[PDB]
Amino acid sequence: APQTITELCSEYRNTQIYTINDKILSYTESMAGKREMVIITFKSGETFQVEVPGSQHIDSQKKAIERMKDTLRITYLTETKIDKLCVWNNKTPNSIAAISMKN
Amino acid sequence: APQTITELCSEYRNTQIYTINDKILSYTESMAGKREMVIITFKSGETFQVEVPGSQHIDSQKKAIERMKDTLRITYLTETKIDKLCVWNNKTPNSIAAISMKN
Amino acid sequence: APQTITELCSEYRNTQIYTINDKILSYTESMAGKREMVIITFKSGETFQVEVPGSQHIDSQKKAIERMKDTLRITYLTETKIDKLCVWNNKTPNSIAAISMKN
Amino acid sequence: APQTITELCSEYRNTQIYTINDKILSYTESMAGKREMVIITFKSGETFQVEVPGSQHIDSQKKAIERMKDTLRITYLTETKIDKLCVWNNKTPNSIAAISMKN
Amino acid sequence: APQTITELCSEYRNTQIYTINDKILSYTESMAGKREMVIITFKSGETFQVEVPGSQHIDSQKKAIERMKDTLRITYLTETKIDKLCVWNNKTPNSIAAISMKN
Ligand SMILES: O=c1[nH]n(CCc2ccccc2)c(=O)c2cc(O[C@H]3O[C@H](CO)[C@H](O)[C@H](O)[C@H]3O)ccc12
Ligand SMILES: O=c1[nH]n(CCc2ccccc2)c(=O)c2cc(O[C@H]3O[C@H](CO)[C@H](O)[C@H](O)[C@H]3O)ccc12
Ligand SMILES: OC[C@H]1O[C@H](O)[C@H](O)[C@@H](O)[C@H]1O
Ligand SMILES: OC[C@H]1O[C@H](O)[C@H](O)[C@@H](O)[C@H]1O
Ligand SMILES: OC[C@H]1O[C@H](O)[C@H](O)[C@@H](O)[C@H]1O
Repeated sequence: APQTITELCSEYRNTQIYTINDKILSYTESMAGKREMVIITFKSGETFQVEVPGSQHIDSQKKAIERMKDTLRITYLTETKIDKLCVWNNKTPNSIAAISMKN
Repeated sequence: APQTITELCSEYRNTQIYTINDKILSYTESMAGKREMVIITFKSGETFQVEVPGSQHIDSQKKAIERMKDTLRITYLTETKIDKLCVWNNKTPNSIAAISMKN
Repeated sequence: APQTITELCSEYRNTQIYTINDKILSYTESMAGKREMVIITFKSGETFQVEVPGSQHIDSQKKAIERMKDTLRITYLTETKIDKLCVWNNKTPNSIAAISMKN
Repeated sequence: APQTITELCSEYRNTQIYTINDKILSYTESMAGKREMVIITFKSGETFQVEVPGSQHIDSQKKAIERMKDTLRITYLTETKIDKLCVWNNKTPNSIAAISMKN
Repeated sequence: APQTITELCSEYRNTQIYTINDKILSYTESMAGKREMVIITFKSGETFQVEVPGSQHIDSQKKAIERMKDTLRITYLTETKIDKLCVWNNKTPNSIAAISMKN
């Protein structure tokens, strides 16, 4: 298995690592039909989403998607610094594949 | 996908954005039959609800409804400021569709 | 939908509102067979329970019962002030139907 | 329904109350096959477990077992004082049936 | 049942105890397909993973796997010192079987 978020990120196509090194500026969450998602933004202006579960996801990712959203909420509420984000860049806003927190 | 609560709120009928810029004043939770819901109010007295799951909700919203309630509870407890709320105004109290929080 | 806990409480038989205005004094949780419940007490001596799931509950209440217990534990741990409790008084201890929190 | 931990503990055979009046000293959690459990210790020298779910448990105890482990973890992390523990004395280490915390 | 993490760990093949006595330096979580996992690292340079649920795991471990990840995230956020880790050394990074934390 990969040992860092970057090794993991590189195993997928259409992804890139954004080094954030900052807490989340804003947290947005929706329970509206077909837009069950979360959006985060940083002081930098960067904006990312955890996509609505869809046909592209396998069963195993379903539980992971709910965990990622749980993680973003608590990270935001605790003003925890995010290290890096591995995101899919073929989506607007870019989609979160993985996250690392340090410091 | 939409990248802000405003973009998201613009995709639905019967909705509007309320700029709260304040923490939740009170949190109310019910497990009473047919009233399994949450109600929050702000200092202004303005009140909102997360609706009891019903026919107007599609399957993907089931987990989202539960998450929204988890979110309101923890934001109340942490005295976290709510920035805006996208709500359906065809319900009383107005019904929460999305929420944003900012630091 | 009702706008306050008192409004909600009035829709049911065998209920009453207790104005608490205090943090929880003790929290008790049991996983013993047929006694899977939670009991809380206040400096006032007032004791309340979240009942063991049973035939008196409809499907929609199963998740609500679990959430209420989650709320009481975190409310206790954070020393969060409870405003009111809507309880069924046809049980001993009085059974929790809804709770409101405000400082 | 019982109103106190002592009251509840008394309804069962092979159980007894331990007055802890202390925070948990150490917390252990295992996901090893057939040993999916939690072990806690106190400066007193006492060790206790939340048993691996098994044939001795009824269905209604399933969610309760998972809740108890959630409780012990957060109790440990917040250095919350435990009042009493109701345990089955017919297991080694003693098995937790109910817990109480007081302010 | 075992009373300490070392006893427990010894009940399995391909395991060993890593003594940490330090908080988690970084927390990494992935929702990427087939890589739904968590990786943690320490200032020592040691790196560990909670494996993607797989054919080696029995059902009782599935729920336990999700708990371990919940535990690692909150331990990280609270900067709680970890005492020991029982890990499977036939995986890279080594795989977490159990954790222990002490006051
Ligand atoms: O057959 C195996 N038995 N045990 C004993 C308990 C158990 C587990 C599963 C089924 C029945 C009984 C094992 O502990 C065990 C471990 C083992 O290791 C693989 O799985 C673990 C995760 O449990 C981890 O992924 C290791 O790296 C794997 O080798 C294989 C077979 C086992
Ligand atoms: O066929 C694909 N394979 N992988 C490798 C792991 C995997 C995933 C699903 C099935 C079998 C193996 C992919 O990672 C992958 C990704 C992919 O991208 C879409 O889905 C992701 C979310 O997983 C994200 O939404 C992207 O924006 C999408 O393009 C497509 C096919 C893949
Ligand atoms: O999905 C929730 C949403 O459902 C319908 O669209 C209703 O008009 C709204 O008030 C709200 O209940
Ligand atoms: O839904 C729970 C509720 O069910 C009935 O209404 C009972 O009379 C109450 O005591 C309470 O248990
Ligand atoms: O329900 C749990 C309980 O089951 C039986 O009663 C056993 O004797 C106890 O040791 C305990 O395991």
